[PDB]
Amino acid sequence: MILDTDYITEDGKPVIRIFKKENGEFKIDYDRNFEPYIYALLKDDSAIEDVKKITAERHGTTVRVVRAEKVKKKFLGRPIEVWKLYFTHPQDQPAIRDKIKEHPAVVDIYEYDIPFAKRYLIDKGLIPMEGDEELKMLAFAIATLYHEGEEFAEGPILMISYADEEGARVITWKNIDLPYVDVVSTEKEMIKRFLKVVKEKDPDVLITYNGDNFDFAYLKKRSEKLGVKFILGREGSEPKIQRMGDRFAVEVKGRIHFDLYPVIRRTINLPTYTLEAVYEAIFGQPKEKVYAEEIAQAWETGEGLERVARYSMEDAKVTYELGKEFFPMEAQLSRLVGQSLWDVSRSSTGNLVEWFLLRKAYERNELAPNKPDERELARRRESYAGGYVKEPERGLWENIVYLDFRSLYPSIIITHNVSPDTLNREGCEEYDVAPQVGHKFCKDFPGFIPSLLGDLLEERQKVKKKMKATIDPIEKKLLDYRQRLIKILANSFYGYYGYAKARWYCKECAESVTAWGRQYIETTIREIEEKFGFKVLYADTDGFFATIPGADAETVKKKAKEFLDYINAKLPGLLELEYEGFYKRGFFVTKKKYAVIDEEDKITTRGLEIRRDWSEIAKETQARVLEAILKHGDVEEAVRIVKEVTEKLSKYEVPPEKLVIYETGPHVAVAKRLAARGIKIRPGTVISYIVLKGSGRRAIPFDEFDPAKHKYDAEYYIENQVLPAVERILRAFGYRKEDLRY
Repeated sequence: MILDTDYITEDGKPVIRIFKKENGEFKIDYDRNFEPYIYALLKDDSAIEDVKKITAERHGTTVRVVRAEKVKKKFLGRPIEVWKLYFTHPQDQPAIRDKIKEHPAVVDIYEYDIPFAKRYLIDKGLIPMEGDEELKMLAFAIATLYHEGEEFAEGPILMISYADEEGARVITWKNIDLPYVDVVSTEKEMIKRFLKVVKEKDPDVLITYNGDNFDFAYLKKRSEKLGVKFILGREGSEPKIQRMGDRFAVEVKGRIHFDLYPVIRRTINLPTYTLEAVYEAIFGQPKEKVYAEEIAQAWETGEGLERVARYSMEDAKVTYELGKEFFPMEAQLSRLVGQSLWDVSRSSTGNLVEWFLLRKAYERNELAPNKPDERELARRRESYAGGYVKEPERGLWENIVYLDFRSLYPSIIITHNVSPDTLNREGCEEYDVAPQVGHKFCKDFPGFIPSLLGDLLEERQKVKKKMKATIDPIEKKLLDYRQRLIKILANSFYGYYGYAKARWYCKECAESVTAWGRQYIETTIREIEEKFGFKVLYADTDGFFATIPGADAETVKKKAKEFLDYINAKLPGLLELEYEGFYKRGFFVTKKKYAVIDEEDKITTRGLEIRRDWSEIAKETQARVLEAILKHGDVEEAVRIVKEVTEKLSKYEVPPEKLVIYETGPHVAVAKRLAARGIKIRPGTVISYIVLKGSGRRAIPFDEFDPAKHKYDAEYYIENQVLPAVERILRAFGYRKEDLRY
């Protein structure tokens, strides 16, 4: 299988390198005959002789057009004849493209900024990560000596840990009596020892957590300080550092540097992205953090080195475990988009769609439009208006069904052939007109994007069938990832239409999809109201909550199934309405804010106060109010609960344990008290404090709370904690803040 591609320059000529892993053997293939090229649209074919003589300079050397050939391509559905201009080296293109564009007879130039190694994969039809080759992986982490006020990598590397199927080990230059610790004489010997393990193990994948912006940079500066050739690459190279906007990225030639940090940053949403928080969210198991001060103290005193070595071992162990969990998904994403795992794991949704489109465009002889210039880019940042949101019916409702469209936006794009190449195509015999906006889309031929989107949905179904039929659990997980990634790619096309940097950007397409979506949801609502007697309580973009106010639970379910059969027969093409849940009770506060409860008595919420500055009394009272309303149907009881809680708080009857806040006023006051005890100020959600009557404008750690010495601030927990947490819920029922505080 293909791992990656790149190029080196030898005597001014580019040489493509294909890094492969075939039958348990690493291989490098070379291609010295791939010519870089760009396209040029001319007003007259006679002008080609003027374009051939256009020259520029790279580094003293004169860059010129090697040869040209006239080709026939499609450009936004219309046939076009352009000149394919060949060059000696890919770096000739940035040097001459402006001089060719500025030529009067040149209407425009195309495909002039496509990286050579990526252009090779597309043009040769090569797909990375394809096949059943098993890759060898190795995770690693480092521990450093930190001092506040010193330059980057001023202190030495204390330990280097690594982990794989054989387990986790720690290399260090101090005596540690642990079975998994290997002891060397110096920091230099430790780094050299790590090089030998990577060389002997010869892993295809090097797994790190934030290795792009820390680990590799630290190792690089230390190896320069110690005079070590840090040869991690399979061809004898040192790790290559690249610039990715405001941050960095590291390649290790011949292998795949898989940095888990950007991957997990996109996949899951967490308050903090420390290695400890991430591991605990994915595996549900705890991981203790050992801070830089504790590491430095242990190394200088020589006391407690077992604890630091165990932490270093766990870092490598959990990084290998997380790498085993996220790599197969990224390998499937690489197969899907057609680019290396290295690029795919570090790219955004917009870039992933573009690279998929660029490959498909080449396959279909479709000339790709250019990226927007700075002027055009500013023109594409205009406001938006898409998605219907109904203002909800106020009050408590019973026996509610939730109905929604299956893939509304992709269905619209396919059904109505929405594409920049079908938009207002003159002489069209058949067309669909977008409501309100009035954009017409030709139906005479399949549009580029709807055609690909249709093939994606067909491929997804073929993948789902294979998944359900395969007994092999590893293959089932792989098919599951591919299937899920196809769904995500299909649901990225709408957003891509309105994506300012997109080559195939089309605001008319984007507005048309939302206008059609507004029409389908609004027509379905009036249909269920007029012909089935349902009341639509709330609706947002592709679904709605409905009920028959005086009907029982089985009656509402039956009528909903009958409505689905009715409207699905009327819906065109791929559009389909679905039954996605029944709820015993529910209330809809405002747009995007509501709460509902299923038959299993499970409360589902959206748009509630549930920030980091919150106590167990505020969380408990909100749950109690929600339960009284949704489970008992008693809104007056929910009010009495708040009145009871505020009265108990004012009379000091609430236990202090329910007043602890876990995390500017209280926070800075508690920070001073914690720093006074030797505890360093570190970013973490571990601060547990309680607010006292401080008579200032007051916070102490909960461990030090004593009822005989301290009295909590009842007014603070009423006005800043309990009331704000329940206020939005009870304001929907007509109650003000003052109607609850006794």
